[PDB]
Amino acid sequence: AELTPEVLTVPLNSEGKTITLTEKQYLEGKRLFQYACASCHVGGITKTNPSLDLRTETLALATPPRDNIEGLVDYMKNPTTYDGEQEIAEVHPSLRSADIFPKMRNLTEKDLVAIAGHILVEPKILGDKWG
Ligand code: HEC
Repeated sequence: AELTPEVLTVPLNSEGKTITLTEKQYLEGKRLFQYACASCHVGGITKTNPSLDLRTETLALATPPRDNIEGLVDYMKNPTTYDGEQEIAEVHPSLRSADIFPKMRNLTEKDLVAIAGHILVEPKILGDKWG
């Protein structure tokens, strides 16, 4: 609904720690996600591979868990297959493949956190519309 505490608060790691994103992080997240991710994940979907969307439940069942800030930031640095067995930076934009995916060259740690925050917050605002 509105940017209330539960909407802005998401898991920071898989151990249970949480983080309450700021309104500024919320706005930065929308800007950055549109810039570097929307081309393939607009609205939470995943073009070319619909089943591996950005819905929170889908991320929670990924390996390692991607339903928390650290897990998503880690994915943006070193993306892996859903079972976490193989790294896929050559196909998936990441800091490790920033040479062939230029838009990733300009992302700071703070930017990565904001983008991760966007992914975890949106479904709480859009419900099923996300994904
Ligand atoms: C298209 C060229 C892409 C861009 C730009 C970004 N992502 Fe992506 N992402 C893409 C594909 C084809 C896939 C599936 C890869 C596979 O495992 O075969 C993904 C997957 C993700 C996931 C995992 C989803 C899940 O486990 O359910 C995440 C967390 C993800 N992508 C995040 C993400 C972010 C934050 C991006 C912007 C910085 C981004 N992706 C861009 C294709 C593309």
